[PDB]
Parts: sequence; structure tokens; C-alpha cells
Amino acid sequence: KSEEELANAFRIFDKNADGYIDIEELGEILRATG
Amino acid sequence: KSEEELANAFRIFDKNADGYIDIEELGEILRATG
Ligand SMILES: [Ca+2]
Ligand SMILES: [Ca+2]
Repeated sequence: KSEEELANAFRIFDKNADGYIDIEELGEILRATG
Repeated sequence: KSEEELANAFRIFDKNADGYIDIEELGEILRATG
């Protein structure tokens, strides 16, 4: 890091390219974490 | 409890009250803590 890794992760999840994450996208993050 | 659980996690992270998550907040999720 220095943000690069996270910026890419953000992007991968940020399917609808809005510079954000939403509820289903958050679902897709929180997937592994029960 | 599923669906509703996701809403809570979302909300815990979604400090700035936008119905989204941003990079720092994503930081707080991707905090495995560390
Ligand atoms: Ca998005
Ligand atoms: Ca937010």
C-alpha cells in the first residue's frame, strides 16, 4: 500500500463505476466474512 | 439475520450518510483488522 491496492479493490467491487460501493456490492465484499 | 445484517454492516461503515461506501470506509471493511 499507500492506497494503490485498495483503489484497485474498490474498483473491482465498484462495478457501476460511481466511485462508491452499494448494498449488493457490499454483499459481494462481506461474502467471505459470514 | 441475513439481508438486514448486510444493511447494519453497510450502515456501520456508511458514516457520511450517502447510502454508499467510499475508499476510507472500504478501508474500514478491508481492515481484516489489518
Ligand atoms: Ca459501485
Ligand atoms: Ca458512506
